[PDB]
Amino acid sequence: VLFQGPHMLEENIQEKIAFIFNNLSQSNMTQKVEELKETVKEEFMPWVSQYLVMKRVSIEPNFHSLYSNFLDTLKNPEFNKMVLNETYRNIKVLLTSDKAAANFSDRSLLKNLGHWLGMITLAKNKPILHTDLDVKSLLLEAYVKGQQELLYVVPFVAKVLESSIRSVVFRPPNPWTMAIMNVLAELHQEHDLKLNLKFEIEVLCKNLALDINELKPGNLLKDKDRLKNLDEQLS
Repeated sequence: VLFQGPHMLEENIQEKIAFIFNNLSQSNMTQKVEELKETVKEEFMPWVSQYLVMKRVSIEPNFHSLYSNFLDTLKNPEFNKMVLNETYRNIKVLLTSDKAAANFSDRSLLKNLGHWLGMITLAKNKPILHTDLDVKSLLLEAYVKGQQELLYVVPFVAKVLESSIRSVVFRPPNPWTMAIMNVLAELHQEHDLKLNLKFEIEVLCKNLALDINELKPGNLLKDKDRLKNLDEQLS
């Protein structure tokens, strides 16, 4: 379904996969799950993964609970990792892309993918490995590159951390979750940071049932030695 070629029109595999996820509901879910297994070869699941993440998930955050339930009913761990790896691939296209304040779509895509990321990782009690994505280092990197990168990253990080509440492990006061919240707390009390991002962080705090003044900012934004030698995840 990515780069759909000439031979895939007659049978229209994308048009067939699309029939599964559109008009999907809690009512017809078990019917759609069995239909996916019945009408689509197991060899084609990578393409199904690509269609789900890219064509649906990235522009339908209202449907993420439904799609996450789809994965649950499907019970295909191999397909779940396809989706996860495909989720990381899409996140990186946006992270490594060239940023502007003028393009809103790319930021909404990045957020929705972040929200989805947390719903299939944190909320399912599975960690976001730093080999795939280093969240805390992402914030530190966004700080040195300027407001343009911060505008992309901060709401993105907020959307993935929102799922820690529905997690049994990643809820506060998880050392991993709180380590990130402390860096955001550090960014919050920076005269440089725009007001909307300061507001974004406060919204996130209450969304995690936290008092932003009970957080414990460190001195990571002043560690210029650590700031320069970051493994870059942005452009």
